[PDB]
Amino acid sequence: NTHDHILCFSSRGRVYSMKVYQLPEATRGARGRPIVNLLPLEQDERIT
DNA sequence: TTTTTTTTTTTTTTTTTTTTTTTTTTTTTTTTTTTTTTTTTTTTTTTTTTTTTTTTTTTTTTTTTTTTTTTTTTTTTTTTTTTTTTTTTTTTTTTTTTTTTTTTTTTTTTTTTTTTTT
Repeated sequence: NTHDHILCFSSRGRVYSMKVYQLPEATRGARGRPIVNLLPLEQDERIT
């Protein structure tokens, strides 16, 4: 996608969490694995 | 000249309250430990021409079991109502600006006296 698209994320509990691609973290081709739970509001047992 | 009534602050020490020294629990803070990023080079992996024998798709025909199909009655869907959460106007409070009004503290230096400890 491009840098200015919007995201409709759907979790395992089937919840609509809105976001924009400005927000996820970007880095080089290396050991990159930022945290999932920090940006959206999610429960303990749910995955996008 | 003697004698009689009343008034209060002290002998007060005890009850009530206040002040002042204390130490359990949730919120900070320094340490070690584990996630990130950049270089060397290094055998190692991986990109790109040529040849080759392969093995799956397209001439043609067959059927059968998934695609047709109509209809009963469920049950998810939608409606209204009310509660819970989110979010934004509203209000309140506090801070800074520059001329005014007010104050308050810590130490040297010597020499003499109180004021506790041994």
